[PDB]
Amino acid sequence: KQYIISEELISEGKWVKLEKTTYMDPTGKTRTWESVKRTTRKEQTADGVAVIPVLQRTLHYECIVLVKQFRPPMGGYCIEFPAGLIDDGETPEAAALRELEEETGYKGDIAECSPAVCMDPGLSNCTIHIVTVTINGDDAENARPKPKPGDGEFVEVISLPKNDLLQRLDALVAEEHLTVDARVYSYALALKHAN
Amino acid sequence: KQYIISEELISEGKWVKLEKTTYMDPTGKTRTWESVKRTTRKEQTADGVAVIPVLQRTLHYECIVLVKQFRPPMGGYCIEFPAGLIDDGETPEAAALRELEEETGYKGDIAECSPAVCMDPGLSNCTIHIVTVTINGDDAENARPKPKPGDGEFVEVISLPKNDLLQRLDALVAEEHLTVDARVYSYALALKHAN
Ligand SMILES: Nc1nc2c([nH]c(=O)n2[C@H]2C[C@H](O)[C@@H](COP(=O)(O)O)O2)c(=O)[nH]1
Repeated sequence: KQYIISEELISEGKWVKLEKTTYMDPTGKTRTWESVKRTTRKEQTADGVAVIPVLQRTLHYECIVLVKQFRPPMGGYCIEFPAGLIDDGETPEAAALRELEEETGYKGDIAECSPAVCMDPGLSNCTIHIVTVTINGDDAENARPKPKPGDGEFVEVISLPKNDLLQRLDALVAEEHLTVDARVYSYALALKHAN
Repeated sequence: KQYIISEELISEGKWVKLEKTTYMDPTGKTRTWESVKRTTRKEQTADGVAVIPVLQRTLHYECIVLVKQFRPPMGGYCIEFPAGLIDDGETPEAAALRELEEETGYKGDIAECSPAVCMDPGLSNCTIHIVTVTINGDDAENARPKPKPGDGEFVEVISLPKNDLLQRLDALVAEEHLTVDARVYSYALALKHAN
């Protein structure tokens, strides 16, 4: 019963545009709402992808591969799943494998892929696909993974034991100031609640 | 290794502002970045909270209480953890318990509270505390959960089985074509992987 009535541009930068959205609520009243959108958005399946890289070594605890990097908006360093934008004609799965190899050097196999999910529904219209990728750590291919970071992309790789993710995450945040990503934390939480 | 140089504003609204962030890469080079920030942010505290409500009845498997509501930026309906901003001087736990009762009618108890985690570090400085809250669904006090939403808040309540959260989520995303929050889904994936 609720729908977008109109969208008024407020401002716009190269990458992001700020705008005011008017919409109709159930009762029948008209309301506004300040939203954020990525200008670089085409008619695709989603904006980007987040990769959950599960490093699997025989006779070893599974590991989750995470990346650490400076985030200007945060004014500091954050711990996140490897992530990046999807290219034209590119499949979410294909983008996941590509992005994972760029940031960490690992070459994995698709495990599963989510439908498009919203990053922060109360702010932007940004969506991503969450792709679960397994990485054969015994495979010679993944022996000594070599990351090919983008020119201007400074990323550190961090593999944590899946069996103890949350606790290992706290150990870093306590070792130094550092912001864990909400999605990463949500994942680590569910690992404890499940069992 | 990397540090902020300046945060020069670009534009602003009543709730959200757009900024130009100047920083230094590890090589000493001055780079720039377009960052979004909520103007409604109180110091000494994160932007808001996300609540993970575990509904507990003796006759049923544990459920996770989610909320569906129209999100203007997404131009559609979203399924998220009950969430909201943290009032001044208020504690994340108190904000989480309040926000839960308002949107769902449930009276819960704190299980745990995460540190400040980022919502979308590549885009914004938005952070939240993920507060896990248990709900005794057998207590007569939670017999007929009667919500009390504020100004223009139209929220529908959806409790889904913990041991099959992801299956239910995917179903909803297809049928009603609405969107599931990235943090809700990440949590759902870990539950599935962990079982
Ligand atoms: N909002 C914003 N996004 C940017 C800027 N520069 C820039 O490369 N981006 C986008 C495209 C990059 O691939 C992406 C970096 O995020 P990831 O590393 O998660 O892909 O952000 C900028 O100045 N502002």
